[PDB]
Amino acid sequence: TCPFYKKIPGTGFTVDAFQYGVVEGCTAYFLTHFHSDHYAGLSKHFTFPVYCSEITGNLLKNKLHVQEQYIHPLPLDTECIVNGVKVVLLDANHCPGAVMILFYLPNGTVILHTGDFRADPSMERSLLADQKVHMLYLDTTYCSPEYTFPSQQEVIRFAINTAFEAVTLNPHALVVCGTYSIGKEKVFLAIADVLGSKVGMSQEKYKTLQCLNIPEINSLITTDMCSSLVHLLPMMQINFKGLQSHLKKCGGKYNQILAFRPTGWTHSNKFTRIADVIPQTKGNISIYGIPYSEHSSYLEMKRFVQWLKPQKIIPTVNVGTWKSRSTMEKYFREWKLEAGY
Ligand code: NI
Repeated sequence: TCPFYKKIPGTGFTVDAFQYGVVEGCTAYFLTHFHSDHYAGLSKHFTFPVYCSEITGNLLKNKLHVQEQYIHPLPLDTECIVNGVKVVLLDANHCPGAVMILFYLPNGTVILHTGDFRADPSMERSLLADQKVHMLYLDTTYCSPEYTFPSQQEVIRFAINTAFEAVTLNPHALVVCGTYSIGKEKVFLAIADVLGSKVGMSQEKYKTLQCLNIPEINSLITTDMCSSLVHLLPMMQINFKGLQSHLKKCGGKYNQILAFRPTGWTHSNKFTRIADVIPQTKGNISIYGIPYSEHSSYLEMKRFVQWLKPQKIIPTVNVGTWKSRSTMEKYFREWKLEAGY
């Protein structure tokens, strides 16, 4: 059974609700982004209207085989009428094709559903500037002040400089980057660009990347691993065993691996500055965990909500424990008393 925080009152709509069978009264299912916790349940047999971005629709058709007749892609930043209700899709600053959804209810209520997002001051000049929001359905993934991490631009600066130094010292070093979903593509694209290389990967991963509308993609990626000195592998293989195994397959071309594991937040963020980060090393293999987040930090979240001044907040993450729910409600009341709304 579909939980309440995935239903949109006064409409036939649900958000990210595909794992519950047929939802009673649902005339249109919205999908905010192509991540498995959110699409859980969709397949080629799905027969109801799905509303999403163009990029998410490309992935539904090619990776999950959903039939074309049930995919309804909408442009961003554009007022659209769906089943007699005005909606707008906005860029969520999460993974490629991820959106927030503005719903203008027939009774005059305005609701914002963030999906998953990384809040940014640029959002304060989207179509959100214009008007009041009565209800915010909020991505609360890192809603506590201990969750700190650097900007994505600082993290990429660190990765490019680390890779370029290593390979200039040793031209026979291979660079490997881990992946398990869409998102974080800048990590491996920025490294391959500084090294003058295409990125090499499996046929399955190449197919996924070909759905993303990235400009000049055919100039940046390949399935010919022998032509590339930046390889992608599943995240599960980014360990000394899996990396040793990979290096054997490379035909004596390389004598060293430098690997990157993009993570979200980890507890070493509570102590160690990005500049000071060091790898784990075994012999000729080194592995860097880098904190490249596609979710809001606590401070980014707080800024966005204090700017928006919503009348009511419904969290969509960390909702399963009483202790989590109580902590989140305390910070929402602080924010409101501090800013005066
Ligand atoms: Ni996500």
